[PDB]
Amino acid sequence: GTFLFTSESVGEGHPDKICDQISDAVLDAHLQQDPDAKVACETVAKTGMILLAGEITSRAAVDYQKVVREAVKHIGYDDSSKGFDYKTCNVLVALEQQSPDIAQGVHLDRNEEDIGAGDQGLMFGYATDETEECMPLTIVLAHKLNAKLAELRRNGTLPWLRPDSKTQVTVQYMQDRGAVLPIRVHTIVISVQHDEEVCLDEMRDALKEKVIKAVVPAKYLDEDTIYHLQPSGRFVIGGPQGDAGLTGRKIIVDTYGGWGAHGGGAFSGKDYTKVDRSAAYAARWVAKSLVKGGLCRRVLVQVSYAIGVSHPLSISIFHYGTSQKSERELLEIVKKNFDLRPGVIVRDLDLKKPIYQRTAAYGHFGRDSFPWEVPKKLKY
Amino acid sequence: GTFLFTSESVGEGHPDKICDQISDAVLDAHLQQDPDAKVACETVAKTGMILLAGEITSRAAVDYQKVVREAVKHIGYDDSSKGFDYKTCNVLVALEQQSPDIAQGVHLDRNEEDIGAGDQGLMFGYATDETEECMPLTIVLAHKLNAKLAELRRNGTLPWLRPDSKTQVTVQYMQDRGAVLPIRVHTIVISVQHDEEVCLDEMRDALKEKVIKAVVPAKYLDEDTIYHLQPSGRFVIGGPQGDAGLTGRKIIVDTYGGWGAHGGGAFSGKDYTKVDRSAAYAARWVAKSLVKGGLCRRVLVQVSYAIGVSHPLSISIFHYGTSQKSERELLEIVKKNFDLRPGVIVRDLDLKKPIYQRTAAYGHFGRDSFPWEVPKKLKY
Ligand SMILES: C[S@@+](CC[C@H](N)C(=O)[O-])C[C@H]1O[C@@H](n2cnc3c(N)ncnc32)[C@H](O)[C@@H]1O
Ligand SMILES: C[S@@+](CC[C@H](N)C(=O)[O-])C[C@H]1O[C@@H](n2cnc3c(N)ncnc32)[C@H](O)[C@@H]1O
Ligand SMILES: Cn1cc2c(n1)c(=O)n(-c1cccnc1C1CC1)c1cc(Cl)c(F)cc21
Ligand SMILES: Cn1cc2c(n1)c(=O)n(-c1cccnc1C1CC1)c1cc(Cl)c(F)cc21
Ligand SMILES: [Cl-]
Ligand SMILES: [Cl-]
Ligand SMILES: [Cl-]
Ligand SMILES: [Cl-]
Ligand SMILES: [Cl-]
Ligand SMILES: [Cl-]
Ligand SMILES: [Cl-]
Ligand SMILES: [Cl-]
Ligand SMILES: [Cl-]
Ligand SMILES: [Cl-]
Ligand code: NA
Ligand code: NA
Repeated sequence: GTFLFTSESVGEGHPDKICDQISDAVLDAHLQQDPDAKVACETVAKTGMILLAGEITSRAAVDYQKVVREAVKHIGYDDSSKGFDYKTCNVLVALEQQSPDIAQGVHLDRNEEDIGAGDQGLMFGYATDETEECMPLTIVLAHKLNAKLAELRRNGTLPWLRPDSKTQVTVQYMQDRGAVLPIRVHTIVISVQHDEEVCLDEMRDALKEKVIKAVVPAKYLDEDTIYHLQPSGRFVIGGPQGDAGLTGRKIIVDTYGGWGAHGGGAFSGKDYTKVDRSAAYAARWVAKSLVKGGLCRRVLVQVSYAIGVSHPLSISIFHYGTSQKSERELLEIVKKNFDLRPGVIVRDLDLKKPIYQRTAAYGHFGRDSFPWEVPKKLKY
Repeated sequence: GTFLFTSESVGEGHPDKICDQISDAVLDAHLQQDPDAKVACETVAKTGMILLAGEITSRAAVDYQKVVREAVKHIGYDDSSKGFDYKTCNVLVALEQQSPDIAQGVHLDRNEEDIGAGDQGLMFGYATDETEECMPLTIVLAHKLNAKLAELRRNGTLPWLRPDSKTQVTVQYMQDRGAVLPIRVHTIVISVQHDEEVCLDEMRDALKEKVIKAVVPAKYLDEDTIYHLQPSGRFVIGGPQGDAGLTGRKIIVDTYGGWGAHGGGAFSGKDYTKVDRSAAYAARWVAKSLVKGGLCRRVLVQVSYAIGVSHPLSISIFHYGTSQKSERELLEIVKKNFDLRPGVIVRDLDLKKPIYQRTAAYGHFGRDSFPWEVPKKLKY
């Protein structure tokens, strides 16, 4: 009855994640001045370069140089010795207005509640009772390992650390009538950018003693746990210099770590009219509401949209055998309790508020009591 | 027992898909001269611009201007009236060598069979007996609708069509002991870029009569089927001008349309040492081999890797209740029949051959009898 499952996470200075954070810094900067900004901001990062590309229609006056460089500063790339420096990098901007054809089909002259979806697409929400925050343990631990690295970098404990990191956690699980129960950690991977001087033994010792042991409960670690710490042997070159980054290339890190399902859409750089983000947040909210409401132990929700149409085209529920209600009954409960038009989701989840940069590392779900993490009390 | 499920696909001129095709045109150009090229080529597209960014170490001499422009030509963007022109667009190149630190940790001085994974990560394979090609009907139909649009554009039947398109198909399914059985098509969305002159009624009529009816069997369509054809009302601006594109932003279109699972990695622009591609292809091959071998009706396979390590860190099987063998027994069969080291996958699936551009539209799976689509005969 046991099985393995693996999830990964990345750090704030991973080049794809840099792009997500910059895209959302740009979104937040617009929303701070114009709550109704239409934003579709892609970021690309390579050696010495941040490029913004996409479509923004907004009444805001945004200093892109400042916004980008402050985001990079926060991440920690502040010197050529680290491979990237917010003070001296190139920031290039290829931003246009939103297509008039999209605007007229989605939101022009439409009542806010009746705004069309900003695109077609499909989105999923997932929740699992295996952790109190209703997330898979694999992905929670992977995120926390990256957060620990950033903490020990910033507090000067491990000053050889640089911002670019990746982690991966394999858990051995058992099953209990469709719910999943973590037993032990089977394998951990950590790769993190480092300075020229520190040796591989010093790093591996610190990663086990100061990172893994500070994050993963000892009850999950045993003599058989496999550790792959700095498995490449050398990671001095990192950030965008080591690997080009793009917005929306960590969509599984951003969500459920391979559990559940994904419809393909990226979150960062997009305002609420882009259902790739708003409907995925709403679907998480639905899933978490069903689990915290005691209807399910685990649940997957699909929704889908057509551009220009407000109501979803389909809604589907899968409960993994963890409810005494049928999936049809759960669907009826969802339909009675939630309105998944984007122009209603925006009100319920307060999606004009400029909090998006906070979402763009360490996963969008399972932390900080964002509105989509606060369950709805269900009537049925 | 019935449920809905939705998948989408996009056309060759969708701006994200343009990027995937260009990335793989670049990969193929390298492989044609240097089978061992190390390629990590990201493409970004916006009005008037193709940018290549990433890392290539290769003995090839590649004319990026020519490769990019020929790919755009093939797609059909050949005039400013269409919003993009291969003859006159900007092609910018920000390509460096592969990081020496990665190279030394992955492949330098290593026997080919024992090459390390080019990164950490997780990957899934999926197969379902609901179609002969072992793919979900939702995603197959969505792809075929885009292919039909391109066919009728290219043959001059519907000369108002432009290359940028999206489709979405919702199927109503029943379940049979874990297998899924399509009943009917519930909803179809088609959005396609068009010329200034054609009206909405002409387009909607053609999309139903010449596209949908030419693709979707009549047995699946009924009086209740919902059609959202050109739902935005106007789609003259399109391609990169309408929406910035990036490589690796259609990873669910590229795979199983939301079915199965995804580990997050993009395929296009990457040589075989990048397990995001090679191990996903191998996992598809495993899944399809289990279904075509009569062991399962449906199956999901997870694998995972650490950078620099050749053997997978974990392998997992889920059969949805569609095998008389346990998941543990299936895992043993997989382990006895497959070697999922990247340096062995490359031999089994012939992954130095320059066929990658063909994979980069209409999905990587379920068509053309690529090596990962030819089942392995299993011993057990
Ligand atoms: C391995 S790189 C992807 C492959 C790369 N584009 C290439 O040219 O081979 C993906 C991520 O791994 C991490 N990485 C970069 N250099 C690394 C190294 N030397 N050792 C381990 N991980 C590294 C960074 O987080 C980077 O964004
Ligand atoms: C709707 S756009 C994404 C949102 C866009 N970035 C914005 O600024 O609102 C996503 C895709 O939809 C398609 N699209 C572009 N313009 C469209 C229109 N006027 N009507 C319908 N679909 C359109 C293209 O395939 C495009 O790549
Ligand atoms: C018989 N049956 C019904 C469904 C299903 N098979 C199935 O595979 N998925 C699905 C797709 C992707 C990932 N995970 C799952 C489910 C965990 C199996 C469904 C998803 C949804 Cl949202 C739904 F409502 C039904 C099924
Ligand atoms: C009790 N149990 C075992 C597994 C599981 N729950 C589960 O949710 N997934 C999973 C993850 C993502 C999408 N779809 C699925 C499966 C259709 C449920 C698994 C995947 C794999 Cl590859 C595996 F080997 C086991 C489970
Ligand atoms: Cl990566
Ligand atoms: Cl967008
Ligand atoms: Cl505005
Ligand atoms: Cl917990
Ligand atoms: Cl608690
Ligand atoms: Cl899109
Ligand atoms: Cl890569
Ligand atoms: Cl070479
Ligand atoms: Cl078939
Ligand atoms: Cl046949
Ligand atoms: Na998009
Ligand atoms: Na990558």
